[PDB]
This record gives sequence, C-alpha cells and structure tokens, in this order.
Amino acid sequence: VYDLIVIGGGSGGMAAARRAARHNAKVALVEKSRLGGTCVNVGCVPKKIMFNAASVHDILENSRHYGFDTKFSFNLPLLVERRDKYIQRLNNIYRQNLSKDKVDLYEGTASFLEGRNILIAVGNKPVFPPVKGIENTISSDEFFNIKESKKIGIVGSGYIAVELINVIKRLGIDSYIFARGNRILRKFDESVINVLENDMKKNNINIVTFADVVEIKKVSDKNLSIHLSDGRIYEHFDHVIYCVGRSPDTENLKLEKLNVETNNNYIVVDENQRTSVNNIYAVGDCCMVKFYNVQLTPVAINAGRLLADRLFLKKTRKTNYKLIPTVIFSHPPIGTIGLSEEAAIQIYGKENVKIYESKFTNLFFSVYDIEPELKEKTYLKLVCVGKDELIKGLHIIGLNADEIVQGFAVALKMNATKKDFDETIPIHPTAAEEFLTLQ
Amino acid sequence: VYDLIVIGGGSGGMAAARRAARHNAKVALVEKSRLGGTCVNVGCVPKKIMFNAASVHDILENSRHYGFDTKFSFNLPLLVERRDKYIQRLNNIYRQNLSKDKVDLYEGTASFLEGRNILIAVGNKPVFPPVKGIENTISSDEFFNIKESKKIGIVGSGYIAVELINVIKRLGIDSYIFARGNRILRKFDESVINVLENDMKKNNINIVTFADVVEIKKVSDKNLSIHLSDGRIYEHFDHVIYCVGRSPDTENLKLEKLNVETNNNYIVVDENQRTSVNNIYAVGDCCMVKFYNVQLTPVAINAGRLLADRLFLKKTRKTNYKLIPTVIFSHPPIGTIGLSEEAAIQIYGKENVKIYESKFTNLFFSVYDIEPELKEKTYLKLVCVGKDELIKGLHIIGLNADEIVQGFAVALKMNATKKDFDETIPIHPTAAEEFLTLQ
Repeated sequence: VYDLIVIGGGSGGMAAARRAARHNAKVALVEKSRLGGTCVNVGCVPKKIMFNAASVHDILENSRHYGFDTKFSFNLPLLVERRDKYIQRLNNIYRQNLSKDKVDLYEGTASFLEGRNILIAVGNKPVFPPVKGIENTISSDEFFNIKESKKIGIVGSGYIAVELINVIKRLGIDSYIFARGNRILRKFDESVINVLENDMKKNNINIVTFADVVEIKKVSDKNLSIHLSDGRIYEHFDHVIYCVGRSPDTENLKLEKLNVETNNNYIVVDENQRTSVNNIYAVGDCCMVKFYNVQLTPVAINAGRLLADRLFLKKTRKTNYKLIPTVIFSHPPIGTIGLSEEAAIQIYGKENVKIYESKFTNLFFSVYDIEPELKEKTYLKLVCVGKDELIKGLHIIGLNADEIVQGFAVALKMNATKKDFDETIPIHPTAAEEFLTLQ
Repeated sequence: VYDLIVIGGGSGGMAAARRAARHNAKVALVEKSRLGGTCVNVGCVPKKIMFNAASVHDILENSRHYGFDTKFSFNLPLLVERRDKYIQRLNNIYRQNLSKDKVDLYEGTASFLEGRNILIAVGNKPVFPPVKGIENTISSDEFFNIKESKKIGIVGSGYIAVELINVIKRLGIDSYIFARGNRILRKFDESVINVLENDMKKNNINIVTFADVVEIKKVSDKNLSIHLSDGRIYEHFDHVIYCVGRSPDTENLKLEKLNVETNNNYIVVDENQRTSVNNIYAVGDCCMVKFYNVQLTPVAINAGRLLADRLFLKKTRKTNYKLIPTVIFSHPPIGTIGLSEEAAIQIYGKENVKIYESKFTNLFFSVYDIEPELKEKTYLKLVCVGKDELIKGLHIIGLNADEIVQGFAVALKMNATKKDFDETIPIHPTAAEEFLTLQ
C-alpha cells in the first residue's frame, strides 16, 4: 500500500512525488514515455535550446560590427543531435533523483480500477481540429523531428507559434504564420506587440491576418498549400504546423465510473487540488482550478509541491493562480507580468489608468553600422492603476527581456508603486534600468 | 545673471542642468573636454562595448556546439573605430539635448573668482602612486587608445581592473592581474568570488596574490617588467595599467579663498549637497556625502536631478546612498545588492544570519560537448538577517547576471523576505527563477 501514487512523471508529478518523498511518504510514480514529460522532451527545454541557437545565428551574422571576420554555415541536423543528446541525459538524471528520494517508479500506462492518495498528473496532448487537409499537418511536438526544410507555415498565433516561427526564420527557413485576428498575440499588450510584429517583418517573417484556413492541400510530398476562406492561397510548404492548443490526456483513464467531474476533459478541483472524489487529486495543466487552467511548468511544480504538504505536514500553504509572470521567447523576447493597458481599463476604468512607456536601442547595437532607426528596438510599459500608482501590469520586449522580469515580479507581488521603482537607484549601463527613470 | 551655473558636463552636471532647465531656471553649463565626461568617453560606455565584444568572441569560439561551422578572425583596430565612431555621436547628441532644453553651454575650463547657485560637477581623474617605474605605466583611461598588444598587466583588483582583465583575455591578449590580498574583489562576497577566480583561471587569466609591485622596469619599448616585493618577477608586458583609484578634479579651482571644505580633495556636503558655503553645491564622485563617496553614474544622475528640485520646486526629495545595486561586468558578470554574508555578520552577528545559495549551469551550455563539471557556472546567494528573513544582501555571478539584478533591487528596497520570493511564481526556463526555489 502506498501513501500516494503519482500518475504522470512530468513537471507536476515529479515535484509532487519527490516533495512528499521528503516528508517520508511511501511514494509511487508510474510513467509511460520518457520522464520529465512535455516541458523536458517536447516543450520548454528543446524550445529554449533552439531559441539560443537562433540567438547564435544572429550573433554570427553580425559579428563584423564588433571587429570580427566571420564566415559560417549552419547545419540543422547537428543542432538536432546535440540537443537530443542533451535531452537523453535529463531522463536519466530524473530517474536518478527518483531513487535518491525513495520513490518506487513504475513504467507503464496508468489506469483506474494500491495507494491511499492518488494524484493525476497527465497534462495535455496536441489538438487537431476538423479541418480539410488536416491529415497533411503536424504539431508543435513533431517539429522536434524536423532536420530538413526550406519553407514552414504555422497556423495559430499563440505564444508557441510565435516563438516557433521566430526560431524557424533564424534557422534559414522561409516563414509564415497565419493568424485569425488583426495581430498575433491578441492576449498581450498591443504596443508591445506592435514592436514584435515590426521587427518580425523587418526580419522577413510573413504575418497574415484575418486568416481562416479551410483547406490543407498536398500537391505532393513536401509541396503543400494553405487555403484561406477569403481567396488568399499560399503554396510550397514542406511542413504546415498546427498550433491550435492542447487538451488533457484524460480520454481513457477508466474514470467515469467514479463520477469525477469533467468540463471538457479537464479535471476540476479546488484551491487544494481535490477532486469531487477525495483521496484523488490533480495538478498540471491536465486540470482546471476553481476555473483557471494555466499551462506553465512552474505552476504545476508549485501545485504538486504544495499539495504534498497539506498531505503530509500542514495545509496552510495554497497555490496562487493570480499574478503569473510570463516570458514569450519570441525574437525579441517579451517579459510580461500582470495586466495589459487595455485589460486594466476593462477592470478599473480609463479614468484610473496611467501608463509609462519607453523606446530605446540596447547598447549592444551601438556598433552595428546602420542608421539608428533601423536597429532592433527595446520598448517598455508600466501600467498604473490608482492614486499612488500601483503597478498592475509590467511588460517589455527586447534583448534579454527574458532575464529582466523575474525580479520585478517579486515587486509586483508586493504591491510596489511607480515611486518604489523611482526610489530605486538604477544599475548602469543596462536595459533594465530604464524601468527606473520612466519619468 | 544665471539662476544656476553647472561646472562639469559629465553625468551629474548634465542631468542637473537639464532638470533645473525643466523647472524654468536660467541655466548655464561649461565644459572643457567632450560632453558626457568619464562615463561616456572613458568609462561605462566604451567599457560596456568592449564587454559585448568579448561576449561575441566567446559566442564565435563556441558556435560549433550549436550546429555552426565557424572560422573567424578578430581585428582590434576595427572594434576601435566602430566604438569611437559611436562615442563621437553621443557628444553631438548631448550638445543637442543641451539646446533642446534652453541651457547656455560654454566650453572652457571653469574657475572661481555670473550665477546665483553654482554646482561643482567635476568627478575624478586617475591616480598614479609614488612607485618606482610608474613613469612606464598607463591608466585605465589610456587603455582606450590601445589598438595593438600581446601581453597586458593590470595592477589593482578593484572592479575596473577585473572587468578590464576579463575583457583583455577575451580579445586574444595574454593576461595578468596583480592583487595585494588573497583574492581579487576583497569587497565582495567571497563565494561569489571563488567562482569568478575559478572561471578566470579556467580561461587562463593569471591572478597573482599578495603582490606589492615596488618597481616598474622598461627593458625597451613595449618590453616591460613588473617587480614584486617578495622575489617574484614578471616579464614581457607591452602595457602595465595601474588601476589604483581616482581623485577629484579639484586641484586648481581657485577654491581655497572660499573656505569651502576639503577632506583629501573631495568636496564635503550634506544630505542636500550643500557646501560649507551656501549658494555653492556639489554632486558627482568629485564630492563626498556626509561621508559616502560612491562613484557610479546613476548616483550622480540622482543627486543632480534631485537637487534641481530643492532649488526650483520643493526640497522634499533627497538622495539615498544606502542600498546601491551594482554590476561588475566581469566574465562572468556579477550582480550585487546589499551585504555580503560576512558584512552581515559584522553587523547583526552570526546567530542572526542565514544564507541561501545555488550552483548550476545555464541551459545555454547544455549543448557544449564537454563534461558537465567543466561548463561555465552560475552561483547565487541569499543573505538573510532576522526572523522572517529579511534579505540584506543579494548576489549572483553568471550569464546575464547583469540583467537579472535591477529588479530584485526594487524588492530589497521594499524589505522583501525569503517568503516574498517564495510566493513568487517563477518564470521558466531562466537563470533568474533559481532565486525563487532556494529551498
């Protein structure tokens, strides 16, 4: 008999499993594919490696403005073996940590019908809509098998699509991204995105708006065509990638005969991650909290670790889904916490929203021998709601924006104000100091 | 008659000058060399450009682990013209901003004997001690004229010396840095420095401890020798650089006949930057506050801007010299705010100091085809004083540490605690998130 059996060795189950492990629980975790799940084998990890890759290509393409004489070629199959070489080592490490802490791992698909508290941690799996030609399509996952390609088309404009198209261009591949609305990234502040799109277009990424693909044709093998509902046609794609969204691995868990609730396959739970049925719990994007979903590795890490506590020491600590810092690893990258300027106004009203923003050029681009206004930009935004100016949203796009936000999030959670930032003496010279002089 | 005459168009005078400008003051500023002073023409700006340069060289030397075939040469004279090309454009811009805001600029040396409130902003100038051979030496400034060199020796181990030696190696130049104590950077946390030195030595930077140079010989032109007091001799240097420290440009201001006070050339002032003599004020590292000195661009920017206020709108706002975030642009870079673990214990006592630290490898180095333990490292430290654990010091050394700290400083000023950080959901995957899981 186990104190807790973990189903899902991805981000959530693992953390959960090892934490309870730490509190002396007899723990068991069963996995069917490689350990570390989505984030490790087909999300965050490789994605981030390919983002670094595309960063090296730009540095190589531009080293001449820094005194270097450079001639280089890129070979994607190599980036491929290095990167999978890496991934293979993590799985072994995870299985090592799993014996280090006394958890009894089991490889196999899990199914309900010996444990005292059973935790569902089976995240999603990709979504292919009923669209004509969809057979000729692949998913964000599959992209990680691509070692040859001259033209790629992505359908969607969510964060995965944009990160992927920017990584795709910067690897020598001709690139399109189809979007349903007026602009990609419809959920993020529109100014931050105006800068994103301007730069993408500057780098010849083709962005198509108001697109509804009603057909995916296959002239032949690796000669595909994308058909939109308005007359525009787009030919010659070796891969069309659908970045629709993802849905829980919930289909056959032999769950129904348990009256465990289900919205649209997502397992419902409470502040504590408890099911309708007690004993049985759920974290990871495979669930929905209420209802928030929120599919990010660190959130599922929080959840699982915190639960273990209510389960083994004390309840006190619960997961906060409010305030979730994000990084869109686009080119350039985007750091974003809290409300956009418009979300703010939908909540507190325009009479209460003041904004602070900046536009400048990273010092890195000083030697680039080109007209200033053509250098890659950096833009930031402070959205302030109230009277001594609480910061309800914080965003920036640029060189290293991925590394500048974490910290400001510690300050947004502490209800900091324009004035906290203003009394903060800045570090020079850095991109991040601009946040402190928005006067 | 002027409402305020600014002496010194460096960081402080300029900001001061334009701010008061903003409040409708009849302002005048006089400069003798190029505008933007130390930070722009011989400090922060070029230094930072050369740091980026050395960053491109490492990226080029290692692109192969990312799929690239790279063959490159470096040519320092080019980095030199690009970089001075840049600097020339800033001076023009500064002189443009100076007409934009209605300040009457005057080029010439300033000397006391028409203005209502006169502001001293003349920072330092380098220091060469009475040492034998010192004639054969140069200063951090002069380094910016160097376009040829096979071996360089730096005397000192302060932040400028370390930044400069790391930049020097990464430009193909053989490198030594002489230090008086046991380790370079004696003012910063010793663990953060153990990692710094290990990496420097890993990259063949030679670090010499307990060194007292008592002689600087010149066998010939660009064939110099460094003599230490203990028997060690070090030959074949084209340039020996002395990074001793800097002293105020105060020597002949025709000041004495004014009973304006002087410690060791530094002009003394108060919380408000007022002299012994009123009407006359002082910011910039050319002064000493009490007594803090603190020679950083953003501090002198604060001071000058804030003064203008007491001078033109209201006093309320004063400069805080307590809590000064810093970045040592070493390789790797170091972000540091607040107390070291030992400074903490000199203040609150060991019974009250808890520490949190981490050591890991940036994901950037995942594909480097080398044994893990040989990859460039990242190390962080939380120094906590008290009971719910106030963070009195925060440090990290690594890839992008320069960009991760600004933000945490907003949080240290807000007396954040381990637990503020702990409730902060992290961004993945990033170097900076490690700060949030130090459990």
